[PDB]
Amino acid sequence: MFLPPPECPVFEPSWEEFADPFAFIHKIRPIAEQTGICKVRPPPDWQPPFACDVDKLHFTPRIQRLNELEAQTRVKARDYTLRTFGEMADAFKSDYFNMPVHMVPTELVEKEFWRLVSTIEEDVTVEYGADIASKEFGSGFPVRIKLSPEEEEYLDSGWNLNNMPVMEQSVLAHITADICGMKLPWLYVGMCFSSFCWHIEDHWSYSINYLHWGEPKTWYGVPGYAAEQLENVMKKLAPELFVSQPDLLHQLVTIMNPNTLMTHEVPVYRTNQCAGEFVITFPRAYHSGFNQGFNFAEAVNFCTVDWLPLGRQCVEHYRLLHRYCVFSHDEMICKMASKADVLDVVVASTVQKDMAIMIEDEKALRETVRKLGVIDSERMDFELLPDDERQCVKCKTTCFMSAISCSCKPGLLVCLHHVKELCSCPPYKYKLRYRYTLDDLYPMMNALKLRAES
Ligand SMILES: CC(C)c1c(-c2ccccc2)nn2c(C#N)cnc2c1O
Ligand SMILES: [Mn+2]
Ligand SMILES: [Mn+2]
Ligand SMILES: [Zn+2]
Ligand SMILES: [Zn+2]
Repeated sequence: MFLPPPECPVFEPSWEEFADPFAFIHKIRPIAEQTGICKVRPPPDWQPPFACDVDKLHFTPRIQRLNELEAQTRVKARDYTLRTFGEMADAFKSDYFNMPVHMVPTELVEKEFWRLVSTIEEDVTVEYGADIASKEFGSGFPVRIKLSPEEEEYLDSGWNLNNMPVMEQSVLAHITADICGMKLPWLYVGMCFSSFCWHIEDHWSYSINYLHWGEPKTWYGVPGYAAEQLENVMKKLAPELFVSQPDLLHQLVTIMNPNTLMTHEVPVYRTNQCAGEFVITFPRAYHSGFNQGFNFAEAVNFCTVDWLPLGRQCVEHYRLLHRYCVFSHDEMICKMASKADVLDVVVASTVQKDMAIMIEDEKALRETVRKLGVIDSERMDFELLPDDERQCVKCKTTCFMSAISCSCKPGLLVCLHHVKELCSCPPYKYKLRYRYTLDDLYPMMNALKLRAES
């Protein structure tokens, strides 16, 4: 038996409300942050054109076992076209139920998914596609052949997910480090029972997902305030998932029945996303789900000004866990401060507040390491090092504001929380390597204040 969670909020914005996605997301946040996920139905005549040759789009499929609480890797040998994948997917579903595909009720697919993942005797395996856009398989939205007027109409829409990162209200917008995972949309080609395991987004970002066409995508979501409650339940039932991971390519995730979370007082919400609808996930909101049949979705991460303090909290949380970072949060803040004259004024005001916290934290850490006997110092342009050359030996954080080095261990660095973890030499042999003096930093913050105060 399966008891479906309550439905998540559904929004139907007018065209006036829809025109600015960031204003709309800010508006619905008091409701939707209490449920973790929400669904958005665009105005009826917002219909971006979907056109592709199913024989020229192709991709390498991933394969997936469907066992509850079994470890799966979040990021991982033949090849499908969009046509031959669809032929396999449709035959799979109609053979599984002995019915035509658009006659299998969504409630029955959901009930059967939770039965099959729970029984050991069933050995069902399925396949799917997942990758960023490429010449072999591009975005489902229009991008800059000669375009039709209809395609040109949607090139610069705020809800064209290619544009979402680069708009003037995103802060991930101007990370200069190429981070393919956080500005570039992912494309998901689904079949019946293919499933995304429970997760949150890197650096606790938002995400937004559009179903271009096909059968529905079923979601489960948990509000950000219950994240640690969910993690405690999973640690108790699946401890193998919580061992320390060697790389960011070795993150373990799993399938888990939402009734198990609800039994343990974790709030969970559900929805069926149909073609032409968006789903939005909020910072630190856990989510999972599965595809009802052959379909095609596109999704991207993004960060608003609301998110900025949560981003700083996330990197602190990563430090406690010795988890790798995708980018340096402080590097992003300082990059924006160096471009204060071109920032949105509301963005400038919010970045200024986070910068003030950063500067006071850095002042206190530098005083502590001076009292430990580190005397020598030198400026160091951390942004020029490859990421894997500026991680703290102990906690793996990506350094940018400062670090400690010692000529006895050439090339190694610790962050200023881990001065005692670098080597056995006494601290007077160490050097403080810093990006900025405090005297460089206060004028940078003042530029943001001037930009914000007009
Ligand atoms: C099942 C898969 C095709 C898939 C995956 C996904 C992809 C690669 C690795 C891990 C998960 N993720 N996903 C989301 C999210 N979040 C929304 N929808 C889907 C989806 O359909
Ligand atoms: Mn199974
Ligand atoms: Mn996700
Ligand atoms: Zn450290
Ligand atoms: Zn040493």
